[PDB]
Amino acid sequence: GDDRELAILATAENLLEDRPLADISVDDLAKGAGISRPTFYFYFPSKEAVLLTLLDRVVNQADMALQTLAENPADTDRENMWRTGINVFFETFGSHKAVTRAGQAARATSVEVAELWSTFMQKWIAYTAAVIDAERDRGAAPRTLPAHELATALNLMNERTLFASFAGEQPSVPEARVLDTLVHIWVTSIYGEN
Amino acid sequence: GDDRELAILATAENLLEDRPLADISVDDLAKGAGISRPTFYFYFPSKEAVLLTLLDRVVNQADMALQTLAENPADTDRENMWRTGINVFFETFGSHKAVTRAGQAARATSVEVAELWSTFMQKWIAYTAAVIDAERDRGAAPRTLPAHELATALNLMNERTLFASFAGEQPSVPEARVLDTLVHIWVTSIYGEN
Ligand SMILES: O=C(Cn1cc(CNS(=O)(=O)c2ccc(I)cc2)nn1)N1CCC(c2nc(-c3cccs3)no2)CC1
Ligand SMILES: O=C(Cn1cc(CNS(=O)(=O)c2ccc(I)cc2)nn1)N1CCC(c2nc(-c3cccs3)no2)CC1
Repeated sequence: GDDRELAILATAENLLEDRPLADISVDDLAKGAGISRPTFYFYFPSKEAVLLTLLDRVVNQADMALQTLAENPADTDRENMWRTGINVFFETFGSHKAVTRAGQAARATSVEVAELWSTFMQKWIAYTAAVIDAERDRGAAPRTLPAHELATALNLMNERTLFASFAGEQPSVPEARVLDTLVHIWVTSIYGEN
Repeated sequence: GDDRELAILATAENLLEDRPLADISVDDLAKGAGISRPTFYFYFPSKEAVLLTLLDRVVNQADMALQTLAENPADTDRENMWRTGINVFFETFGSHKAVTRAGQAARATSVEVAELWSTFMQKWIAYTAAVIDAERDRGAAPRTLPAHELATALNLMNERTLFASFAGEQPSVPEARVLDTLVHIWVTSIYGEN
């Protein structure tokens, strides 16, 4: 029963490796899950709804991993703090490229997908800004840009730059260079007096 | 004759202020241009092709304005140099929000639109990297990240962050704050030793 829902999700993730959601039919999904098409419709109203659930799982896995980090002491220098935090997103979405690619595309045609992404981006921006505020309050970071606006730009850079790297877009930073690139820009802009 | 092509382009830009390309018919475009539908088809094979031409015009206007700056002496401090350069993009695309918004959407469904955008992004990244290289060669900027990878991330941040601001996305930096935000991040990451 839940095996059937999970089988549908796994099929969808597999199939998305090789083709876009448009090129995947409910029949394909039902076939791979070892169920009929009307049984599929018991579990999901559409193939679009299966993508939403896949993306919700990955997004929540990233969010939970960040929350785990936030709850640690984790004694290391400031650069290494930002790196471990950005690395949560690099590894989580990097482990789920087909879902990442499919989810990004579906922001344009799905209000629930756009809303899911927006809700989590606002959360991650708020956490970034709160950590910046703490760094300022302890005297480690200078009071330059408004912390929330800084957080916003840096998070949007990550969104676009991680994605370009994972998709192999032209232009893109090689995936093997993107962590180091993002961390440099976060650290110099957060701690830089100029 | 060219008046007719330009009339079609102007109509399309006007209509895109209020609705997406999907919600605009060839009939609407022909109507606004004061021509018949088959006359329209003489000028453009599709409404999609009209968008491509609009975007090509804006993109080339940004590119030409940047080339003009590059060809100036323009005696000012380094922060102000980057600001005037980023400001080319802020003003050009900011003056053409409907075309910007429509073009961004069409990257997903149009290979010519994706290719146009990619070609210019590669150009602007290469120019950014060349200016960074010059700053390093004169001893003004430190030899930190590979200049082309740095340029790439900073340009992608601008692409996504300018666009979020112009679209009024949640999350976004207010349009009245985005220039200052981008310039801070470019200047600290280019000149920052850490
Ligand atoms: O990268 C992000 C947020 N983010 C995540 C993404 C995902 N990019 S992506 O994979 O290409 C993607 C794009 C679109 C879609 I739909 C799905 C995925 N873009 N931005 N961060 C970096 C680290 C920030 C942070 N770290 C920390 C700490 C580090 C160490 C201790 S606390 N505090 O805040 C939180 C948000
Ligand atoms: O911002 C960019 C490139 N860019 C432009 C954009 C457009 N963003 S946008 O408007 O939201 C948009 C997004 C998507 C689409 I389709 C159309 C528009 N994104 N990135 N720059 C900043 C300045 C860089 C530069 N300045 C300079 C100099 C400054 C002063 C002397 S030389 N040299 O390189 C060149 C590229």
